[PDB]
Amino acid sequence: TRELQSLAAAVVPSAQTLKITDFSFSDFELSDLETALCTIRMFTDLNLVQNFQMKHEVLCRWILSVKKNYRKNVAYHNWRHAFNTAQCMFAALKAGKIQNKLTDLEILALLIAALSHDLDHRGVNNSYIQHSIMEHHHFDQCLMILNSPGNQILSGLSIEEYKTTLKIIKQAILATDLALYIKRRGEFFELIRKNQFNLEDPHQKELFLAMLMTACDLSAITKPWPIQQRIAELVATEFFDQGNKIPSMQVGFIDAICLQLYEALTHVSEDCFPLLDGCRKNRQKWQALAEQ
Ligand SMILES: O=C(O)c1ccc2c(=O)[nH]c(Cc3cccc(Cl)c3)nc2c1
Ligand SMILES: [Mg+2]
Ligand SMILES: [Zn+2]
Repeated sequence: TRELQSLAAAVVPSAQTLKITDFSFSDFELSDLETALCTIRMFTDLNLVQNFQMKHEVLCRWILSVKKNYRKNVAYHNWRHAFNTAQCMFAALKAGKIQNKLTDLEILALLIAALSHDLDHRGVNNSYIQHSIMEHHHFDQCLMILNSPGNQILSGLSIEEYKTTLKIIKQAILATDLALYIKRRGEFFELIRKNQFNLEDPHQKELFLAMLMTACDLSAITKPWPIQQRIAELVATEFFDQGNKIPSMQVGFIDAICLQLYEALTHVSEDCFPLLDGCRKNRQKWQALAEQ
């Protein structure tokens, strides 16, 4: 309650002051409270606070409830990963101009899902406690926080808007299962290759939202080299130490997963090229170290 008091009373700096529009944004030098203020700015500059009548102390409490339900003792899948995932979603909407292709309810759901897509994660090698089981658990935690007293940032929505938002949130979180991405990316690419891609189709739009969440989920692979080098160390720490081969594994992950995804994202909106460009540069540096 003492952390909510300093957060709710603080001033929220501009988006340019917080550097949350750059695709190269990094959270390393930031406090936990500074990331919470950046998250408020993302809700603010997307007009989500205005268009849905969010009261300030409820958004502060919800943002705080979300970051506490991430586990500090997990190297990568923690609050900083969720905060960075939502930041790239903000950058892809603003700097990538994707914001105009979507509705307010879709933007509202994408930001909430990005912050919540990995809630209560305990590490990739600590999944024994238990068709995307983890993603279903992540949404259960997201819905529980959304319904917690004092944290209902969606109270200003009609019952019609509330369920449309809830179903987009659930599909966006489930899309972060790479298994689902692998089974659906083939369709996504095959319509890009024919210029048949049409976002007015509801099946098309849901597929694009699914690929967009994967793009920001793995957006650490697109960061500048000193940043990606450190994040890859965090990933390797969680997959090894339960809390060195890395260059080879980053190149394979870039070849099999990320390259085509960011290639397809730039075809949809050319201004998200810095994501594809940054991922190519990281593949170049990881490959050079793979050759010793
Ligand atoms: O879970 C995520 O959201 C995520 C985000 C980024 C990456 C990434 O950059 N690489 C790899 C490959 C991988 C697997 C195991 C160990 C090592 Cl070192 C590398 N997996 C990632 C997974
Ligand atoms: Mg996940
Ligand atoms: Zn994730």
